[PDB]
Amino acid sequence: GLMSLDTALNEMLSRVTPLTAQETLPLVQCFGRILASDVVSPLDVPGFDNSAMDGYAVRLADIASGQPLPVAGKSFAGQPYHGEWPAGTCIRIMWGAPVPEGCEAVVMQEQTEQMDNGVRFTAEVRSGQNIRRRGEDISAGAVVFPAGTRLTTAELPVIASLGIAEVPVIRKVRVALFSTGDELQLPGQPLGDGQIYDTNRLAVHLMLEQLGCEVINLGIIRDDPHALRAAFIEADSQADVVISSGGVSVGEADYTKTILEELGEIAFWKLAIKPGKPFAFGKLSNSWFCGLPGNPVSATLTFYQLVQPLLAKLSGNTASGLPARQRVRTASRLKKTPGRLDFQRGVLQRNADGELEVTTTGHQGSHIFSSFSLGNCFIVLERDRGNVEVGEWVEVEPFNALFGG
Amino acid sequence: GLMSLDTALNEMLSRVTPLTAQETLPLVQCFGRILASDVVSPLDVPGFDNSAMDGYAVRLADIASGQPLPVAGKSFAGQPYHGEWPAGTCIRIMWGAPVPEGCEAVVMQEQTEQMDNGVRFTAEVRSGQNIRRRGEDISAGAVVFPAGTRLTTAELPVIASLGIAEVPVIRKVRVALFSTGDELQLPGQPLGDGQIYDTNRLAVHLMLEQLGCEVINLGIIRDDPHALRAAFIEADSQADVVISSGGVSVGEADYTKTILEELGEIAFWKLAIKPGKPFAFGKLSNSWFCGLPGNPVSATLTFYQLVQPLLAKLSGNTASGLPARQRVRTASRLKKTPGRLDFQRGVLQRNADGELEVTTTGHQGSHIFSSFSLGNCFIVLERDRGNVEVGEWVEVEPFNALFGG
Repeated sequence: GLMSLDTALNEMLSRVTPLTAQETLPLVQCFGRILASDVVSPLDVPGFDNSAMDGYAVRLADIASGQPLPVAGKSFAGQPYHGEWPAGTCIRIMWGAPVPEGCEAVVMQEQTEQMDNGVRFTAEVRSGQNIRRRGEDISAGAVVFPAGTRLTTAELPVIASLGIAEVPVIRKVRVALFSTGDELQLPGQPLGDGQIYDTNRLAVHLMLEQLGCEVINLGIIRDDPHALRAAFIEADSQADVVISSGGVSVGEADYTKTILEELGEIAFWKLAIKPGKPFAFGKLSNSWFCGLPGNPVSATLTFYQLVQPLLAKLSGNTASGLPARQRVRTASRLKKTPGRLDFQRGVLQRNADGELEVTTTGHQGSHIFSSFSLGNCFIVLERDRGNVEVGEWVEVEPFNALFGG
Repeated sequence: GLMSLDTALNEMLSRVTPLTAQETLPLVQCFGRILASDVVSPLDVPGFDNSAMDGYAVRLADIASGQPLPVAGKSFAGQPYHGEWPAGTCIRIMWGAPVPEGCEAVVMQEQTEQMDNGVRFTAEVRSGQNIRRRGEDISAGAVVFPAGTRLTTAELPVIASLGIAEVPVIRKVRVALFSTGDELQLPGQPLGDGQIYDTNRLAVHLMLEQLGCEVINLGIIRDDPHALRAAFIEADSQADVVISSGGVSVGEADYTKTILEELGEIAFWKLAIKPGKPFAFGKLSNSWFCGLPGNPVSATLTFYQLVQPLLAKLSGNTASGLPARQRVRTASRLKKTPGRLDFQRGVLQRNADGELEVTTTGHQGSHIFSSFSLGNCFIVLERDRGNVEVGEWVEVEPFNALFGG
């Protein structure tokens, strides 16, 4: 290969600056969006002393007495109790309801014996027991979620529980996309003479949209220097990132390479990876450019391992955009050639002991695309490693939602 | 406890009938959609026999001699070789190029040494070797993807490569959603007297949209028998599933329960799960009803483990809608009470040996929602299990995209 994935990745990310332009949106429209500013809680949580469960609000003296305590009233979720609450009585209280003024403890239903003249308290009652104190979870003025946090079902409902109806989020990353080659036809059109249906562009479009990006699909550009320069000029003026799905040079000498070098500072890398290897990256006037190789498997893997992380950083997200890996045993013999980090496709599954093991999807050649559908993970074989025998330990990276489940 | 998750799940799914209404859409709009009919390939892929690698095309004959055969021709990517093939030579050929008529085998250029007057073929040759036959990848008339398949980046580009521009997909499942309770306020509004901000509805809405459903959010219904009946009537008439985010009875006696029993055949279950337990399920006139408990953690877990799978079946998807589990060691002591299947929240991570282990998120009480954000998985503790000590084996279910994973 030559340059390592790690090097290229580090090179790309170190040059990129996260977006800062922001917009404020209602919570229901924030899924997947990146918080632009810290969320600081405006109130204490919980908001008022409340009951840990359904039972009775009591006072230590009354319990001590020993005689049953008549119910003087109740406290429900929607309506607290503002009655009088005289000595010798207890107050019926529901889970989550505000404890009444003067409440010194709450005992659960199960520890109370119903009596003829009030309720009996069987168990011992400790001071302050089962009373959720206001502010014991989140304190006002506190930072609940930091800027750069990707909003999900885990966070948005918490933000709503604080009374906040909208939050500022980084604007979506805008990505321009196009391919080129008179050999490319649009599905639905007839294939003529060694022609093929354009597929990489569809693949990148789908992935970009699932990643939450705004996509500007310029379609298939005709094989002409002027048409190509025009696409680049418009793409660069409307997006933060411009992606060539295939057709533009990733190293080979041709008119597209000349246009590339004239329009920006682009590097033509040769990565020590498989499948794939070539990749063009650099700065255009107002955007970043990522050039993908023509082979479908190669373009997909390159986009998935290189472009995806660049997009995560640009978005303002302070976390990685790729799944974590884990050590697993292979149930398949794997053909691997030293020299390249090989992202093979595999099938992660539980064996008899509920143990996780990986199997190969089959032929790992880049002449077919079916391994992405047949598998559910990448078997990331180390650069220097050679063939792998059944039973050996191997690193596995599960496919994220782009390839579904 | 009482009824097991498995029983309830089985009960729910066995009564549900997958949707069949369909619509035809361009590929770029099909991510996450369910194929309504099998996709049958209209053409061969590859359309002809081609070379499995760079090398030479030959026939046993010329190789049986054991003499060096001189290069008569060359077959390239889209540049085949046709005409005369001297009964004593071999043809140069490139990976993916069309083998010439009467070609018996392809030989990798590495097993041949150019002998300044011909080509010597080192290792013996096994007929048919390195020849990829037409229809080998996909044969016309063959089923490429079956109905019920969830379309993803793994499938759509394959469909496009066959020249198909659009495919029929099951229509989206329509889901009606609402909550009730004069205690509920809308974030942005002031909180008055034991009132709280509605949060479950936002949670369910977010999850429904990420699951690809069409959401009809009827907001907060006023605490009135007539308003409630009106919401149900309209929800049932527009959706396939109606969900109560909180406020409608899940067992407790009240006017909402009466309206429920009058509008449909609803069962009030008590599941042996934690958090949660209550759940209302049944048939309305033209839709299915799912009633969630008021506690945020309880509603979320119940929706995630019960409603999510029901939606997957209704959608026409022939696969499960929940992630698989795996056996892992705990690095935390876990408090667990026999009697309920406990879906605790945990943090899956790699240790020193690159080994995967789980840690608790902290307090597992349902009085806080932060465990969903702090964790990345559920530690599914068996119903009969008790406390768990560090080092014990435990089942773990990674959070899907609804929560960030």
